[PDB]
Amino acid sequence: GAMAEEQMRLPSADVYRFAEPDSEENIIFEEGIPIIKAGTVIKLIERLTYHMYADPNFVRTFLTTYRSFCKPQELLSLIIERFEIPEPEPTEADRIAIENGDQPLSAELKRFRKEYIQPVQLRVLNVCRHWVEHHFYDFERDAYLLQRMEEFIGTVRGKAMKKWVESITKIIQRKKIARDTFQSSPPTVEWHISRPGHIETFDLLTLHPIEIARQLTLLESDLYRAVQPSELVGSVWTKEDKEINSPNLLKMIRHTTNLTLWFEKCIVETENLEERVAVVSRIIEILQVFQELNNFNGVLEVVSAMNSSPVYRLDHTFEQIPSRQKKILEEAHELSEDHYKKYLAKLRSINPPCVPFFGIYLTNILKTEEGNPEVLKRHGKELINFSKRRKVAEITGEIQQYQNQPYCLRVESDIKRFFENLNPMGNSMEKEFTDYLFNKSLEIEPRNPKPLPRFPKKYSYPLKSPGVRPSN
Ligand SMILES: COc1cc2ncnc(N[C@H](C)c3cccc4ccccc34)c2cc1OC
Repeated sequence: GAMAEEQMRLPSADVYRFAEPDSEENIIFEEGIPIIKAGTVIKLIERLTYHMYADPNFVRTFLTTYRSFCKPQELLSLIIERFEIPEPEPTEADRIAIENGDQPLSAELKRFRKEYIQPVQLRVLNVCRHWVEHHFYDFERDAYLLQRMEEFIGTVRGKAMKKWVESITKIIQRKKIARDTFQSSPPTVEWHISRPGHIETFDLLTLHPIEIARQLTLLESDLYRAVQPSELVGSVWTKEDKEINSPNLLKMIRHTTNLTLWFEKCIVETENLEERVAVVSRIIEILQVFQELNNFNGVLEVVSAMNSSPVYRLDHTFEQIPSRQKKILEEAHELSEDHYKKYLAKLRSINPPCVPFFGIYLTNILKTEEGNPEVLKRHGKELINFSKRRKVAEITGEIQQYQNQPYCLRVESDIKRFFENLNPMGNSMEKEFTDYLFNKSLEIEPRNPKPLPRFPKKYSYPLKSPGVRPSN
C-alpha cells in the first residue's frame, strides 16, 4: 500500500542507517513540529537533518548539549554518513537502456533526488554552518576535527550547495583570524590612600571602596560574559577533563572562591577588634556599591564571606557595626531566602547593566543532572534522554540573555591585575586554609566563657572610610 510505498522510496536498512521506520523502540516525542523527548543517537541525527521541515530549535539545543552523549569526532562521522545517501537502483526497463546505450526515464530517481537527497544534504550543511559559527571551540581544541570538516566541505560538488560551502568557508575564515567605546562619559576613577602606580600599597583599606566595587564588577562582568553553554552541560566542569571543557566557567568559580576567601582572610587576620570592625564595615560598603551597580554576583560573594563559619561567629565585631550597615547585610542575605525568590524578582525588575548571581545557575543545573536519568528504557532498549539536555540548555539560555550588558566604567589596569592575581590560599589546599581561617576566628574571639584578649594594631594609616558617594 501507500504506507509501504512511502517507506520503500527511502533507502533500505542494509545500505543506509538513517531511514528505518519510527517506533517506540527508537524515538519518543513529548505530545506543529513535534518535540523530541528521547531516542537513539541515530534517530537524533536523522531528526537533526530532517527532510520535510527545518527545526532550528532542535539544532541549537543539539549542538549546545550533544557532548553529554556523543563525542565531537563521532558527531562529524554521523553527519557525513547522513550526507552520503545511496541512490536506488534503476528499473528493469531503465537498466537495459544502459547496456544498449540510451538515457533512461528515471522518474523515481529524480523525485528521490528532489524531495529527499537534496533536502537532507541541505540540512546537514546548515548543521555544519551552525557548528562552526556558534561552537568553534571544538575545532580549535581538536585540530584533526577541523581538517575533516574542511576536507568534507571541500568535496561537495553541487549547484544548489555552492552558497552553503561559500558561507561555511567564510565563517572558518573569520574564526581562524579571530584567534588573534562608551555611550556616555564614564565617571572618574576614584582613589583613597594608595596613589595611582603605587601597586605595592594596594589593599582592602588603601584602595577606594567605590573603585574596588567598580573594578570587581568589570572583572566579573567579563568573566560572566565569557562562559559558553556547553561548559555547563553534563556536569563537565566536575569531570576529569574540566580544564579544556570548562575554562571560562572554572575561571568564574575560582575568582568567586578567591574573592570570598580573601574577604574572610582580611577580616580574621586583622586581630585588633577596632581595626577588624573597620575592615568589615569597608566590605559592607563594597557590597553597597555592588548593589548600586546591580552586580548581584558581587553582593552574594560578600554575603557568602559574611555568612562563613569564621566570620559569622564574630559577635564582638558585629556589635560595633552600625545598625544601618547591619540592615544592608540583612537585606542582602534576604535575596537568597525562599529559593532566591527576592533575588529573581529583583533581577527581572531592573534595567541593564547587571552581573547575575552565577552560583544559582550551577545549583539548578546540578539538580537537573542528578534529578533526571541519563537514558530512558523502552522494550529493553536504552534511549538517550534529550529532554534532560533541553532543560539544562534552557537554564544556559537564561545565562545568555544577560551576557551583552557592558558597564559605563573605565578600567584601571593595576587595580584589575591586583584582583585577578588574588591568592588568599597561597600554597595551602582549600580545606587547610578554611580550617586555618576558623582557627584564626577562635583566636581573635574565643568561645564563652573564655576572656576576650586585646591585640596590637597592624595598620599605620587612617582607617576612616572615604565613603561611597562618588566625586562631583
Ligand atoms: C538563618 O541564619 C541566618 C540568618 C541571617 N539573616 C540575615 N542575615 C544573615 N546574614 C548577613 C549577611 C550577616 C552576616 C554576618 C553578620 C550579620 C550581622 C547583622 C546582620 C546580618 C549579618 C543571616 C545569616 C544566617 O546564617 C548564616
